[PDB]
Amino acid sequence: IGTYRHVDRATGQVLTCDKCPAGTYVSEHCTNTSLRVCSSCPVGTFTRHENGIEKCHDCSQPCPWPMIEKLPCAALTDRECTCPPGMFQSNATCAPHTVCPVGWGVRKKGTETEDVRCKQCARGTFSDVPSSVMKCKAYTDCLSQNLVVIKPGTKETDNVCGTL
Amino acid sequence: IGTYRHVDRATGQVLTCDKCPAGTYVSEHCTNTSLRVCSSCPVGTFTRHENGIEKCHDCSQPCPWPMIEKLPCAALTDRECTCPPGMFQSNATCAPHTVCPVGWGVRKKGTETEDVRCKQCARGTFSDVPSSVMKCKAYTDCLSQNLVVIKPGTKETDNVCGTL
Repeated sequence: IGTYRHVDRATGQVLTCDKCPAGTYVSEHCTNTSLRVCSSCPVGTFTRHENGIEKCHDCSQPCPWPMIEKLPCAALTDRECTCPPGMFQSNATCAPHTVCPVGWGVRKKGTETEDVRCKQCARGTFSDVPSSVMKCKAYTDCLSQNLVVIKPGTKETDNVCGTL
Repeated sequence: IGTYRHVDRATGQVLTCDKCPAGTYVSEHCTNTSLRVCSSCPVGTFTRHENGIEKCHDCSQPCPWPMIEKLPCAALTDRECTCPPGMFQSNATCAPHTVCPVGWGVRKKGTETEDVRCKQCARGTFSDVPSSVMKCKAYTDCLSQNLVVIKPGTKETDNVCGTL
């Protein structure tokens, strides 16, 4: 563990103290005859690193709804806000992901910062449900089924399998 | 930040959650539609690493006097006990460092785990004070003083400088 220089008030000696680990701060510095003392950051404050500071940093304002915490205000961390799942940030705040219509699917999964990206189902695939998440699904393999295609599929439906 | 697998109670789905940073634990696991939630370890408990556990570890018993804390019980750390300064651990507990008598000095500085190690002042050095800390000091250089040695030194005293 690291260390820091401190000027001792009574003696004006420059001491070398041990740092305090993250999530704590130095509640009394070392002197010529005792070690420094660490205390945990009180609720509402944080330190990210091993430090020698005398007060913990203050946690940012609470997350504006509809936003939510992906990290909390804790000893070692500032709170960190994100759009909840199924939403994504645009400008001001959060908007819900695109819902890919029947006949399309997700090409690029949506994130907390990018919307979802849809593409029309390519031939041989189809998608039968609106969803901001599902990929186009391959048709059922009628061949490797010991069967044949009774009805062809479409971008919206599987092909239907059987015989005669 | 890392992640862990969790089996969702209602659905028996195996989810992938984000881990919680050190000093927090997971107060509610992620589900198919919400992110996991971290809480800071309550006073008296700790987590050393980014984890996915549901309760923080318990902090060890307080330090037996004469011993003192070199790290505290905090979110990210277990308390860690040491002999106070000027003492060192032997067997049971703590004993004070050897005090090097006049005419000796410290060869090896004492630690919280090793005693101090003394050697008789070598010729040209001396030490005039009992101390569990000070090294043998070189005599004053009478030559580079524009002066001469009126009295020789000893292992206990400097030489005394002047003229005639």
